[PDB]
Amino acid sequence: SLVIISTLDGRIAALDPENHGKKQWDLDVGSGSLVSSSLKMIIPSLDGALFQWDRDRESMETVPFTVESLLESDDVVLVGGKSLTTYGLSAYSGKVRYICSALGCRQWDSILLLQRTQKTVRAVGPRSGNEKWNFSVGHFELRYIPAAIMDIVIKVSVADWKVMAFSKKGGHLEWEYQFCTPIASAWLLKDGKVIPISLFDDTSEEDIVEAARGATENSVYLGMYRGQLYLQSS
Amino acid sequence: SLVIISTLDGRIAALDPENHGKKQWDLDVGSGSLVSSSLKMIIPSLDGALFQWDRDRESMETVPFTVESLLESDDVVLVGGKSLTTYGLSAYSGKVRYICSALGCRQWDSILLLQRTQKTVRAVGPRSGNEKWNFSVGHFELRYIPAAIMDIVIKVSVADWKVMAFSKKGGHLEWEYQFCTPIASAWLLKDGKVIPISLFDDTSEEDIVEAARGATENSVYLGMYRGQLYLQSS
Amino acid sequence: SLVIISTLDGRIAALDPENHGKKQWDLDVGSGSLVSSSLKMIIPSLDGALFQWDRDRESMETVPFTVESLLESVVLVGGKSLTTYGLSAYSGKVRYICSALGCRQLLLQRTQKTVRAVGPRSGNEKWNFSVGHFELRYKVSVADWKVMEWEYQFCTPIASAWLLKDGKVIPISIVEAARGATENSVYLGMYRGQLYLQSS
Amino acid sequence: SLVIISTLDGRIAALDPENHGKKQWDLDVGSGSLVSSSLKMIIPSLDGALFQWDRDRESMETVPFTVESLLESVVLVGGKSLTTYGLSAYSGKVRYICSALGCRQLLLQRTQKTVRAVGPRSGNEKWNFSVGHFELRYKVSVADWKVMEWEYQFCTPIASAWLLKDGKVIPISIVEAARGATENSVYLGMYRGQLYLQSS
Ligand SMILES: [W+6]
Ligand SMILES: [W+6]
Ligand SMILES: [W+6]
Ligand SMILES: [W+6]
Repeated sequence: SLVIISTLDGRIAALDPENHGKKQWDLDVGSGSLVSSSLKMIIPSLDGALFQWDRDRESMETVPFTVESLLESDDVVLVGGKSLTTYGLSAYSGKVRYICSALGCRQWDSILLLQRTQKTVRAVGPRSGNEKWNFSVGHFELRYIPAAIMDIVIKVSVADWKVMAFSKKGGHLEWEYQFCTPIASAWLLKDGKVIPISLFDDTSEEDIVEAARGATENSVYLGMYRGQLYLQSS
Repeated sequence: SLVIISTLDGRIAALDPENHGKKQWDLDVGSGSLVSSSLKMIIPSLDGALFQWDRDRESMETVPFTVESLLESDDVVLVGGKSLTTYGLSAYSGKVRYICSALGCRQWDSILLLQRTQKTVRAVGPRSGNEKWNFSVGHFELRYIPAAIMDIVIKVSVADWKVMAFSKKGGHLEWEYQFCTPIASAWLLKDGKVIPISLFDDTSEEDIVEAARGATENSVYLGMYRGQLYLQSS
Repeated sequence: SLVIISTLDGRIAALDPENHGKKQWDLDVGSGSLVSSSLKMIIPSLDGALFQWDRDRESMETVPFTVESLLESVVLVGGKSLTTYGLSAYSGKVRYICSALGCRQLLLQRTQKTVRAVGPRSGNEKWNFSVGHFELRYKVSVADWKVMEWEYQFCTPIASAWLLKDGKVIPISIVEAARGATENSVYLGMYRGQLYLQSS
Repeated sequence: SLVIISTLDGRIAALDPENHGKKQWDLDVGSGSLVSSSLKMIIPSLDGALFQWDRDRESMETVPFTVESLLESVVLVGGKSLTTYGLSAYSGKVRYICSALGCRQLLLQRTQKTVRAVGPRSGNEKWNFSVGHFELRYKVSVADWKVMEWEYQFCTPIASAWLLKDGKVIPISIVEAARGATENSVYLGMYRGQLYLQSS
């Protein structure tokens, strides 16, 4: 019945789409932020990809490595790993029912499944652990087991950190929520089914080339979060 | 000593960078064009990737398939394949010394290696070969076996189908060549070493975000060649 | 009900399991045999994977390359083919044969992989590998070359074997029992002229 | 010169090949054994690949999944670890141990893969798989559990075996000869408690 938003700080918000977008539960689990880096320059994507931004040539080129691909592996040594943990949430209210991971489950006793994937790669230089650098990305995947809702459409502005509800009868604003950190994901949970909300939407010969070029720029976001440059794309 | 340009018609030009960019050899081998398609809509990239352009949402999303990945494989059947043939050219003059492929070499008797890769996938619907659709991409890779030249820099304009030489002493135009078809690749062959020429170049806080966003749009080209929409990227 | 048999020379024979073993049809498609080679002896497979042998060492060990992953870059050429030959179930009669260039007007899907090293300056071949296997959707003794009331013999060694029935398609072939199963689970024969592995 | 031996319980012993076989050091790193499991019997490997067995069928056949490719999506959890434990060559003495969270202040690189199925509603584990192998850069009888003048016995079964010498690191272990090599080229033992495959 509600809306789930995954921000870059690694947190999960949940809004009741009627009337207010009034927050119904926040879930902060310490897990870090959704993207990290120590150390032209390399820009991590939310997926796990890295991109090389040459500042001298004004170019962005794909490095042929991933955080995972680096783990497959001169002078340095690669460490790190990929993890999958699932949080059994009680939608709604709250809450954590369990935290399931590789070494064990952590249960509380008393319908929303929330999986965090985390990929870390740390480059260390022998004969020591002085860490020459690292990259670490993460994201949430969501499942419920018991478009947009009728009367109201839900959109998401990446560059504005805003979720918004518009009436299909007027297009006008019904409610709005501003977040204090960049948005990485957004799901609309409705009548049992989980529905992913796109971050990239605009709606109301050599013509269609511009239309398709207009489309290709519309489908990439480059943001900054607490000093970390990252890259969202489709 | 010269410059090699691979166009979308599947041809290979070669220019003497001094003084003129005067063409020295054209190589037309029937092999088709560098990208083809029969049949929202799907846009092939030069690599082999496909992209889905939703015209209603003004969005470009990655399909999780490649021309090769489709071959790995309901109602339809996939056929096609990937081929690697090498043309032993005589740089310079001309020419073909041999054409080496899977089933055999085709020799002439009397220093430039030119490999064409070709990826085709055809979707056919049983019980017949009426071909529900197809995609076919190709590209050239170049090797010589016996930046830019001194005094002169070589650049390439994708959207203008132009190769250009500029003096390092003034930045001014030394010579220029206009092609009649979109450019897919460009190599600068100099003193034994083969040097790939980038298709994307411009040269002369929240600041660097725009600088890096300016960079990320600079590194993608969406063109059209004889009706076929394609996509160049880094 | 029909019995389709993929031989290791590239041709496809069909038998009637109606207490005959008689051949109703047999198809040769000029793509070559399922295994080819050239001039530390190494052995390929149906896949095609690659394996390295020496008679002094006790072992057979994987080479970190495949025919395919060699195409992804001495000069290497070749490629991969996916061709489906449409048959009418009984007595063959190819209806459509669609390859990469286009379709010519029970379907046998023929995969072929080929890599050859050639002299950069000359073009002269240094060595090669060609691997293929059949797939076609609508008890055999691999020791010798027979399918078994009734039996049937080849020329050439067997590669794959399916049994059609009613429309459905069926292919067929303490820790001691476990290890014993692993033993008789890989096959290494000869063709011609060359060692080949049939995996599992 | 040193002899480093990776046992199948996760610990690493070193022997002096100076006509002793004596243990100079031995390292246990709490990451678990190299193979774990849970409750059509299937068998994993060091990689870790997965294989399916039934005592009625003559065979051992690949399942189209790995511990890793199951992580890439009953509910599945777990992950993959890459940890390198820096040792001083003789007598161990771990200098640095860098995992994904950070480095704590001859290097053993420990890979671990883990997948477990859990009940969606409950969280209760349904089954799991854990696979690990050691790698560390700066004649053994796998039949029994010994390395051979002098010999040495384990508890537990052997997984990998290297021989250090002068600085360099060396690990060691008609068509009849070919097929014979393929035979004694895979190992299927028991631990504990579970069948495991050591590939090649
Ligand atoms: W480095
Ligand atoms: W379709
Ligand atoms: W060689
Ligand atoms: W099950």
